[PDB]
Amino acid sequence: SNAKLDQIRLYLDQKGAELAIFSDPVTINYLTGFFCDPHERQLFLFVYHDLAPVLFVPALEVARASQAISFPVFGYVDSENPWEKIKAVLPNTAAKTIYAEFDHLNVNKFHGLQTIFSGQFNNLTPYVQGM
Ligand SMILES: [Cl-]
Repeated sequence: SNAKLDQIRLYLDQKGAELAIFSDPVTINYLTGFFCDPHERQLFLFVYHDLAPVLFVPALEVARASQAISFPVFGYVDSENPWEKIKAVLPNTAAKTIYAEFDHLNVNKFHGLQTIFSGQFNNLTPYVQGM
């Protein structure tokens, strides 16, 4: 397992949360060693407290991501709705308590994620700042 993601999973367990969703390319590179500029496209790292983590990227990034990342990586092409695709590829969307990076995630992305996850969202930025 990824040592830094082991620390996130402990944090989630200590907070009684089931899922962290990272969106900031800088945090994602900190955690995984993959750096992305997604432009207008979607980029998320889903760190379940128990399941394998999942990287979600534009299709054009899959090959590069896969060179550095051994856990699941899924892409979406431009003709696909990214929110429907996340729903289609993730093992589980039932988390009751979710952490996300409120200092990076824009309101449109936040609302997008809320069409998939009905759980309560909490701010991850205190954890991120403290690494
Ligand atoms: Cl891992």
